[PDB]
Amino acid sequence: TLKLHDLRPARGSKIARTRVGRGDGSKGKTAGRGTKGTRARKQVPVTF
RNA sequence: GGGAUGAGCUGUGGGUAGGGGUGAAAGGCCAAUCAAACUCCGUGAUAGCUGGUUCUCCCCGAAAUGCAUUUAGGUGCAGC
Ligand SMILES: [Mg+2]
Ligand SMILES: [Mg+2]
Ligand SMILES: [Mg+2]
Ligand SMILES: [Mg+2]
Ligand SMILES: [Mg+2]
Ligand SMILES: [Mg+2]
Ligand SMILES: [Mg+2]
Ligand SMILES: [Mg+2]
Ligand SMILES: [Mg+2]
Ligand SMILES: [Mg+2]
Ligand SMILES: [Mg+2]
Ligand SMILES: [Mg+2]
Ligand SMILES: [Mg+2]
Ligand SMILES: [Mg+2]
Ligand SMILES: [Mg+2]
Ligand SMILES: [Mg+2]
Repeated sequence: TLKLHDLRPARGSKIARTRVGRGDGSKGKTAGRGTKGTRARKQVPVTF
């Protein structure tokens, strides 16, 4: 019989979350921003 | 070293409060703080600025140019 320990999601459905800013083997110190300007600490509006 | 019977010094009690007081006037002083005191709240103010951002390996891999800009250490779009 199928039990609660025989259930598993479809392959490709659940993928892993990207945890940013956790060392140099992943997205490192600046977490993908890189800059020193506006884009390093804030959002730029779309209308601007 | 100056004044040391005077526009003197001092004690006790009181009054004036923050764009307000008080000033023989230095922006002085208002509790070791003053070109607008302190405390709590709005509040986790905002900062094109400086700093910080934490385990791993595999594959690829730039740019520092153009144009516009209250723009020139910022950003949009193109290029990569
Ligand atoms: Mg979630
Ligand atoms: Mg580091
Ligand atoms: Mg940095
Ligand atoms: Mg940038
Ligand atoms: Mg003498
Ligand atoms: Mg004497
Ligand atoms: Mg004398
Ligand atoms: Mg005043
Ligand atoms: Mg003066
Ligand atoms: Mg004082
Ligand atoms: Mg003011
Ligand atoms: Mg508010
Ligand atoms: Mg801030
Ligand atoms: Mg290579
Ligand atoms: Mg520039
Ligand atoms: Mg761009």
